[PDB]
Amino acid sequence: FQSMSVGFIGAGQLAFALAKGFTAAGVLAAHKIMASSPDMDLATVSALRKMGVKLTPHNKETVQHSDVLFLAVKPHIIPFILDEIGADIEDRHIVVSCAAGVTISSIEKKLSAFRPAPRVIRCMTNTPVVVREGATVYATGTHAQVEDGRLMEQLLSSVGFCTEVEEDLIDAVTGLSGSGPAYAFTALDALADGGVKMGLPRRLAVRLGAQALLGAAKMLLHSEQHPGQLKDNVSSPGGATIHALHVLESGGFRSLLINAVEASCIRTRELQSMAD
Amino acid sequence: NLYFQSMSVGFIGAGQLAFALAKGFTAAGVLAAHKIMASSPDMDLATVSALRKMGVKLTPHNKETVQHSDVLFLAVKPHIIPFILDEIGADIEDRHIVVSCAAGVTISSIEKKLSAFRPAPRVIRCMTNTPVVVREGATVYATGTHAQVEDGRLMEQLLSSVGFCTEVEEDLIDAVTGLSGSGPAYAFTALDALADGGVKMGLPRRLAVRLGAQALLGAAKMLLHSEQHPGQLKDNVSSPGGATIHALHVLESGGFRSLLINAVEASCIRTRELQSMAD
Amino acid sequence: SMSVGFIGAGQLAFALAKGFTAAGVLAAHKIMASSPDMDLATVSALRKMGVKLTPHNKETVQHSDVLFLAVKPHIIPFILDEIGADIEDRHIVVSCAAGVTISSIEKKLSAFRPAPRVIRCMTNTPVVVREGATVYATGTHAQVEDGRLMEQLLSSVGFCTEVEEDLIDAVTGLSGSGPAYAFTALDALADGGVKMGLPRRLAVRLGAQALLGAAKMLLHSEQHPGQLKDNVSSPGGATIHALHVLESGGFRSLLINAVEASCIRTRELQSMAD
Amino acid sequence: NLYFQSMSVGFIGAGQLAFALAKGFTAAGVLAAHKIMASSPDMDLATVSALRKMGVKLTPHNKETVQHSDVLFLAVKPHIIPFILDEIGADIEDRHIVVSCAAGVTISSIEKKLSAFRPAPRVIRCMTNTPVVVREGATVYATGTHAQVEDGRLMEQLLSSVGFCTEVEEDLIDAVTGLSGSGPAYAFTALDALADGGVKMGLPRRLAVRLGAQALLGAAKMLLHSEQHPGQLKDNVSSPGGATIHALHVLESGGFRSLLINAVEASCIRTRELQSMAD
Ligand SMILES: O=C(O)C1CCCC1
Ligand SMILES: O=C(O)C1CCCC1
Repeated sequence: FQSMSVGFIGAGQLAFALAKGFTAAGVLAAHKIMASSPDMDLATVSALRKMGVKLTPHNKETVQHSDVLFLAVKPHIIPFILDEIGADIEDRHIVVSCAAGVTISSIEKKLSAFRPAPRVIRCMTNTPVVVREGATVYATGTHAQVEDGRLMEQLLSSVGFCTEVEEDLIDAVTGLSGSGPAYAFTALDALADGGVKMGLPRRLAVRLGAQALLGAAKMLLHSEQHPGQLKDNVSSPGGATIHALHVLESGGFRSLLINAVEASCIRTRELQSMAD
Repeated sequence: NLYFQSMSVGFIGAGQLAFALAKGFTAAGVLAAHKIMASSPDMDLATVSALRKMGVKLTPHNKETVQHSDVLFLAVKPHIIPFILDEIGADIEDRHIVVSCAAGVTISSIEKKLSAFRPAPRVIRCMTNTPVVVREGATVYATGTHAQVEDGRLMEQLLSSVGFCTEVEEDLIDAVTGLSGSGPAYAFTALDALADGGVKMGLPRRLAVRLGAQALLGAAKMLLHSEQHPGQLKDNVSSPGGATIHALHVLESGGFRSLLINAVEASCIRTRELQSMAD
Repeated sequence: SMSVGFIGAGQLAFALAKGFTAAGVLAAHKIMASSPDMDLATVSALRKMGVKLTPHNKETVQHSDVLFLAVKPHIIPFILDEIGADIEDRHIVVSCAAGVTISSIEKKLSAFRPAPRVIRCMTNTPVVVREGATVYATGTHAQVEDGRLMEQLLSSVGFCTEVEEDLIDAVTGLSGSGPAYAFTALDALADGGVKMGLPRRLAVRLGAQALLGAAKMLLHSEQHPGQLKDNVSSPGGATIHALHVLESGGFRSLLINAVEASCIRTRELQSMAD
Repeated sequence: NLYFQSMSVGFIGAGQLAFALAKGFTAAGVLAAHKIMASSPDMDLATVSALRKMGVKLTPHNKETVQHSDVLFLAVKPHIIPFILDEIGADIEDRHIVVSCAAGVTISSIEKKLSAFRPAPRVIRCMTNTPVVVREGATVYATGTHAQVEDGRLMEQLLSSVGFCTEVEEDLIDAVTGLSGSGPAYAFTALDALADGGVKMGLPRRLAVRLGAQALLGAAKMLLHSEQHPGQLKDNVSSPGGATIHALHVLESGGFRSLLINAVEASCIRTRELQSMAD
């Protein structure tokens, strides 16, 4: 539905990523998106502007334009935003919070002081929506209609994986797929360094490592097999791969990724307990 | 709209790599499965049973593969290659392009073996990986002494149908083995561990596996489609004070980057050993 | 015709006065600095510089329009008690002390005269060679010309930009303490040069030149520091081998640890003040 | 500045170093971009597009660069140097000053190759770094057997226009490689990490990169302009009980200093290996 009007409160990386993805998917026209920022001097705002997205310094204007309204500002700004534009949330609005940690309860508490049944959806998505390969989960609020969940899923499915979850899973999702791309970019940078150390040109090492990661991830998604089984299938006895896997194990490679997911999840919980 | 009507492909070996390439080529539409033949000394393999269902011609005799094939993939373990080349060396004809996929095995050693039977064998050395099974492989190749200009181009067209493919100098292939050859196993290990992390924080295992794999897929795709440095893309994910930068700190504190450097180095060095102790 | 004063005549006051006068934005004789111990080395160097000196904080307040507070943070309250009754309409109070909040300064000064004009800044010692890194936050009653004047004064001795006050403790961890990280790194790099056979004097020069040149490349490039690192390291080469050993020691994480530890200690100290 | 009046400069190799030096030299006003020639086997590189846009003459034939040049910089990987010396060695004339920038490659090895062509090749070995592109390089050079006295003076004046430059005995050069040759990469790693630290504590990435870069620049300039020991300047920054000494403790607990010593040693040792891998 290109007839949908979409707003973003916040014109940062995620607003840009989602707007880019939605327009590339054909589901929205760029000029049917409006975004607001208190800082119009950002680079993301210039890219949004170049895309044809409407830009304004007035959050109220984004709200009035919008049918689906994404909250795409830092968690600690969300209560101030709700104070500011709570009076302007209408019954027709679906309010979609993308802020890490921020609970449906806290949003509904603010918005309920104005109209009684604000339709609220909480989502955790990630920057690969920009190439329509995002990972998105969402939870529906108290007054979100069944059609609202399905509309949400349809829209976010256009830019990658999307599924409904209970809200108590979202902080963990944040630690896994929300922060996940950054772990991968770190990994890809390091793998390229290892390629370069062993004699590959940087450009080729970056390409090969990224292609290797894309292909393996795709294999797993399209396989009913355990990742341990796919790992077994790669490594011939006495061979190069199993030697590399040993040195990963000796440094506690697996545990570092578990540490990461946990640290991001826990911090996400602190961002909310800091608020409440 | 690529298709090789004249080309008969054979695999010496019917294991994981031969399966992956034949599945990729057939899914790409570039080869009919019935125009592919694979040989193996063990017809009781699951990969062998899977190639059957695809329609691949199977035989226990490597000489049959060679007689049926124009493009000949050596998909056996490196230490088996010399015995293979001794076995079928007298069956190599002018028409054959021998594509070795064995890790570490040099063009020099293959040409020396085959040249004892017939001069000017056309040899191509290849490092590819298992994601060719989903047409997202990463493949490099190096052309031998007697490989014609059309030979490498033909191999690039074919291997491009199942993922990234480019020509390299042969002395890069051991390093590519360490990076993209072994790379999928690094990723499978990472995805298992990330799923463990998701489970620890309360996600169901199936969802954690799906989300972690989607995250890696999307990130890798972002980088392939971006002109930006992976550090710059990393910067765009992490909000100041946020969850991501906290998690990045704990990766750094464990030397995460150095473990991946360590791995590429270890695989490449083992690959060089596999050769150096062959010859 | 601007009069600048310094409460405290230690390392930071000398650094700023030296930078300001080397910059040509202030005459040394228009600068006054007060100290409870006129026998510090920093006092002699300010004297030799042409700065006016005194042991009366009240004389400095009376002398100047722009008043820098360059004492240790636990002294700021006792300085504000001592001179709060002498702050005039004309005064801009610029606190350089780590952690001390605009709120707490305005509260002490407001007991004597309403609407004190207060600026909080975080700078560092390289202002002495006019390559400092300075941020500042404007107080409740700072006029708009106060901040712009502040940025003009401090841009003459390095980078200067306005920040929200809640960023300043982090800046302290990064560019406030940063020169000490860099001096530690330079000492160690020189040790590495000496171990590999270089004379100490040459190793210190080359290591310092390397860090300066790389810093300037980054400041002047639109590119990411990762991308500039890629450009240094040829495949299989010496640099990528050295980067591996830094990575195996968690080099990056130690620098993150440092910025965090300094920021957290800055927050800790202010909460002890509260 | 009579050295540079009508002096022509050539680059064998058009990679990062050739661009940085060419950009540095032009920005200093010592050479017009049109008086600089560069050769590269692959003109498909980015630096070759950047250089071409500078008004710099490119060519794929190193013999063209040799013919067009007085001072000839060898800016190719160390394993290529003896291959280049064989290619253009008969074209090296008495007028040429051959300035090798390849890490590890010894004056002796270059002179031995070129001495078979003409008896007294003028050879200078150089270790510089990428900040010559903003005229803040760190350069050392050693003069060869047949370099005339003006050659070393000419070399010093040229490289002084893009940063620090001093003559050294050649046996120090591998160590300088480990320190200031590789050093900017250490700084870029450090700056990326400091910026991550700033982001973790709530700073926007852009501001954190700028603040971290300015802190390093200011501290380096401070040390260069001070007669004081680095530890004394460190002491001046740290207030008792304060934030800086707390941060320095955590650096010390991770062996921060030993990592930098490790780095200089590792690069120096790798440089020595790249020399001995040649001869
Ligand atoms: O706080 C953060 O870093 C966002 C939540 C997951 C992705 C970014
Ligand atoms: O081998 C290398 O990496 C070159 C020598 C110093 C910087 C690059």
